[PDB]
Amino acid sequence: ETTALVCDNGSGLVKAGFAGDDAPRAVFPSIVGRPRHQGVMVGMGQKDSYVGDEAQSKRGILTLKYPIEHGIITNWDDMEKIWHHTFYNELRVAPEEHPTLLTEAPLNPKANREKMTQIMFETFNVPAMYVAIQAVLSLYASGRTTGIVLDSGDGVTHNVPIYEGYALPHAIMRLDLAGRDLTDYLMKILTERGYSFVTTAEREIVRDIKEKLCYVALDFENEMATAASSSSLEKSYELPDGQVITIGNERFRCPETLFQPSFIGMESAGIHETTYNSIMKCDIDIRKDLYANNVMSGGTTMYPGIADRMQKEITALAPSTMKIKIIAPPERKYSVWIGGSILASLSTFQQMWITKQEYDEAGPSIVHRKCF
Amino acid sequence: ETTALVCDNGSGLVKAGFAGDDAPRAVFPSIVGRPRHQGVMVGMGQKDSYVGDEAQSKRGILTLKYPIEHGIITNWDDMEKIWHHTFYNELRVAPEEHPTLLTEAPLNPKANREKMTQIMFETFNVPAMYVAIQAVLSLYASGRTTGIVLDSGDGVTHNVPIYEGYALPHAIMRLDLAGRDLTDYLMKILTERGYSFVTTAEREIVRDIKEKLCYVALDFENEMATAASSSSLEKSYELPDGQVITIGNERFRCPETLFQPSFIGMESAGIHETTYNSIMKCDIDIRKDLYANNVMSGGTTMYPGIADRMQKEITALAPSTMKIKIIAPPERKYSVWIGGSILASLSTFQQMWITKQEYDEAGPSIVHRKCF
Amino acid sequence: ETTALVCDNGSGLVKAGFAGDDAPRAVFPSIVGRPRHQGVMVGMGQKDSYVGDEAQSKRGILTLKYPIEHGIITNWDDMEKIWHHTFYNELRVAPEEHPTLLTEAPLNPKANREKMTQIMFETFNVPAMYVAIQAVLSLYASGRTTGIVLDSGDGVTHNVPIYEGYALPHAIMRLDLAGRDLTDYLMKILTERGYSFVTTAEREIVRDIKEKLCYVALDFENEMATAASSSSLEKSYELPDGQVITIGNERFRCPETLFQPSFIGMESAGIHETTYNSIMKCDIDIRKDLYANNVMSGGTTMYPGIADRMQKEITALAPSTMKIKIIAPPERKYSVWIGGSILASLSTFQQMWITKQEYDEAGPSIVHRKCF
Ligand SMILES: Nc1ncnc2c1ncn2[C@@H]1O[C@H](COP(=O)(O)OP(=O)(O)O)[C@@H](O)[C@H]1O
Ligand SMILES: Nc1ncnc2c1ncn2[C@@H]1O[C@H](COP(=O)(O)OP(=O)(O)O)[C@@H](O)[C@H]1O
Ligand SMILES: Nc1ncnc2c1ncn2[C@@H]1O[C@H](COP(=O)(O)OP(=O)(O)O)[C@@H](O)[C@H]1O
Ligand SMILES: [Mg+2]
Ligand SMILES: [Mg+2]
Ligand SMILES: [Mg+2]
Repeated sequence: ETTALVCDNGSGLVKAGFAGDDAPRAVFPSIVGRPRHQGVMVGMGQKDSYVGDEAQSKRGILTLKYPIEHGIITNWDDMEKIWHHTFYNELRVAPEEHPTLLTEAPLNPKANREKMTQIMFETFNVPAMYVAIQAVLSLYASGRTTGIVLDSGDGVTHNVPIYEGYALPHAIMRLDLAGRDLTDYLMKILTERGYSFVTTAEREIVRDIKEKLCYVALDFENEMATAASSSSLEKSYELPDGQVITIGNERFRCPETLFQPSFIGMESAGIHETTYNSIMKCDIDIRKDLYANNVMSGGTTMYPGIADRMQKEITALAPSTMKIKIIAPPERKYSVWIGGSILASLSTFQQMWITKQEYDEAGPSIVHRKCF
Repeated sequence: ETTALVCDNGSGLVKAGFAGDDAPRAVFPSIVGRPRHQGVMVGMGQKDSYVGDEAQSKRGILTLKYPIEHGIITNWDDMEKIWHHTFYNELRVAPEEHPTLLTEAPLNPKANREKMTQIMFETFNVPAMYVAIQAVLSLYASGRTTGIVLDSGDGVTHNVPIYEGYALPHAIMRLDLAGRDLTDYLMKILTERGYSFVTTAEREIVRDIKEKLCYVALDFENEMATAASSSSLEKSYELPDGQVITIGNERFRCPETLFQPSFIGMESAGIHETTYNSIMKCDIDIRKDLYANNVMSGGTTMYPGIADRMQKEITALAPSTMKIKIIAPPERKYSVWIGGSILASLSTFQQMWITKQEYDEAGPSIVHRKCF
Repeated sequence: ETTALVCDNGSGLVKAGFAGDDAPRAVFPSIVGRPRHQGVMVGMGQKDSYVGDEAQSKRGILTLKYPIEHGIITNWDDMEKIWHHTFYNELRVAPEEHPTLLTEAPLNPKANREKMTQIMFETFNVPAMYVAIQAVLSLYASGRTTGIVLDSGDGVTHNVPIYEGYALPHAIMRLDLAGRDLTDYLMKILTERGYSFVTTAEREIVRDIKEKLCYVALDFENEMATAASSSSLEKSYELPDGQVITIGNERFRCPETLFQPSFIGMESAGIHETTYNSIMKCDIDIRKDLYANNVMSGGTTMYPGIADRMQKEITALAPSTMKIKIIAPPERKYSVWIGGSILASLSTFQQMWITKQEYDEAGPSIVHRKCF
């Protein structure tokens, strides 16, 4: 009778909802905003901190901080604030009568999940909770069993291969290059056209510009030549103070960092080579099914050229006798939450919860014994 | 009214069917596979063991083990699993109403036969059972009564001479050099070209390469010279992951171990010398008939150069006035099963079964006093 | 009158010197570094590539590549750079008047040895060159004739048994698991404590951490329990930028892959099982002498728990009436070079060189008819 709660706490967004639903009920940015100026009007119910959409609406007088950086919770008081807001203000629910399912990026510090379990059991004390890997939930949402999931969000980009329900943990690859780094690089290269964005609110503006006008090119050199030749790739964006900026090759130079990380001085390979190397680390007999089941999840995969570019690159890397399919569902921005709702509604999962009694007996160390 | 069952349990393959048929109904690999990677998805009916074609089709996440090694059952739980699979899932029969005929290589340990009888009477209890030697079944299938049978399979290569229905057990020669050793030698010599196959799953790939591309050279030195001079003996093979590997002299070096065991460090003589030595241990009055009635059986005799090579070698060893003939029927891979089905259907064999009453009276030791 | 050169090119280090000596003259890492950032100061003697110690010293602005992977030369221009550095800059010698001895792991591709011969005779033209197996040299340096050598370096781990100077190639075992794999595994498992090492410059830092702080436990479960109980096994390491990290069970979990390869997803057996399997594949009359003469060589055998652990494991596997003795000399990091210098100084070896006239007459294939 007691329904469960699925809460995906990503680096940039929080997606919370109820188990068994098709879409998350609450989606809001994971920011805590604090006033930086002097208050002069007495009364009027001024608060010392702001969370979520309230921080975004008043961001012109606030400094915004992200409690999660690269999938790791850096500030715990702010994260506790975010959880309090998502339980009592958005979902409008009492945490002490609902089991909770949370998510974790692969190859993360163990202290992160230990303190997550401790806060959930000692501050928002729940009957049960479960910490799950995001790529497995994305595969649950896709409805299939074999596939290699590339999950790219705001802090982390990771590839995880799964075959017939079994993971190959030695082939999991993690890259700390995601949407926030793309926002930073776009911010840096906008200074070539005279536009100066420095503050935290201007970072939100640049992120909005990236979400609106950026795309992944099929061929980088040809698009550069086209942008140099004619003014056909230039788009105009209107700022909140009515100013209009015009961007050209920066529309496709920003997500190209996903394929050329050396644009921001990193030594790693692109996401295509990382995926290919993750497939080559697996057994030979499962590579054929891995090539045809590339599943893309997360908001950083929403650029409207990324599937074709990925297919072209992996086809250039893979043998010519192989069929390569890139799976990009239209609702892949919410794939982790949809998979968590699918998993938490299964009758075969109800014995895999971490109960309050087990936590009391074992302490904040059972999260490694019961969760993979 | 009760139909008899014929099950040939070799080192590599299980050939099971009903007596009176022309071909075995169920031929499947004799392996048990178990998961080695980490299962991350719940439900979906995951099993803790896979047997037969289900293990081979899913081998990329499994470790594969052969219960039978060199014709001796090493693991008995897995052997019971194989027998259960071949009685229920493949043959779709209830063993409580069908006598069973089984096969055993010459010069085997007694305990193997004893435990086979005990399992067949106490786990899959049968009205009666029998254990037969493979070479007499091969000579039954060949249709003749006199001849020398060279049976080479996956674990054992044995020569048995028979004259007018009487065997000479002192001339029986057993050699533990068969198909698995050839697969291992091919795996070793494929590293000369940079190809690495290490795991148990890749052993099956190398086995397929051996079954498809290898052959026996009529003269080994001239074949080596031909391979060194021109690239006319090279063949390409496409791997499961789409890689293409080219092999040259390894096509005829791998089965050359049958004629030169010293390639794998074995001091024994070749198969031709073993056949000649078995013939020369017999009486002088039967060697003329044994020379002209050489019968081959098993899957190791399926290389497309072995009959001519054996004829040439034995003609080199034998007197020039004798006629040497090699009998290589196209169905010789299934010769043991065909001979068993012919034998189990005879009206004079129904008195030679080991019934349940006699097993209760004598225990698992009547298999020596009733089976030769 | 011409002094012979002894050069050992492993996967990680180059040990070069003159025959007849006791220690190699030049021991330097086998890496080539190339700049990855933008040069802004004109002139100043900037080079396009760096080799050896100079590449390691300037690694903060360089990308470092290993020309040899798993004992196989993957890049040949970098290999020519390494050999030019070790001939003209380190040894300070002219190659045209010194014969050269090179080493190679067992079960390598033939093309590697052929191209080594071709490069040594056509680019660094030597009067003579000879390629030898590393384990035979280790037995030469050990002073004895009978023994089984376990040589583990940076790319390969191979077992070679020798009895009275005769080798048994069918019992030679090779495992592609060595120091670099342990470095990668340590990089993976240091992420549990929040440390992120990604770039190739940080791989050397992790290698230094492994060389200074890692060790092999005598009992794995007991040491895991001890680490879980108290913080007595924890050690601190200072990073190049002054940061201090602390590691606990990661000290002994990293080399345990040599005994449990499944930690990195490999299906193979541990080094103790591989040594026991190599002993069991030999003749029965030499196993007693192989048991008492386990010879350890290579830098991966330098952990301060590995001899006792190997003795315990082999004594567990071997019959109780056998004397198992592990021979781990203090200078076993340079056993290959010492054996090569011993062999190249023998008067009975001077007729086994491959002169330039023989190479001209036969081509780059006499290295198979002359070298074992
Ligand atoms: N349509 C889009 N095009 C490009 N980038 C997008 C788009 N939508 C979202 N993003 C990026 O995705 C990131 C967040 O995606 P998501 O995975 O849903 O959140 P989280 O990373 O917190 O899980 C943001 O940094 C944003 O810049
Ligand atoms: N066409 C072929 N060429 C060469 N070898 C073959 C061929 N077909 C099967 N084999 C080998 O025969 C062996 C098994 O043959 P068979 O005697 O029928 O089974 P078992 O040895 O279990 O009795 C396998 O090891 C396989 O490698
Ligand atoms: N004290 C040590 N303890 C453990 N490992 C070591 C130690 N010193 C060196 N190594 C390892 O030995 C490897 C190379 O050893 P060596 O065999 O001398 O070189 P190569 O493998 O190139 O022949 C390196 O990868 C290094 O990690
Ligand atoms: Mg996410
Ligand atoms: Mg057989
Ligand atoms: Mg070495």
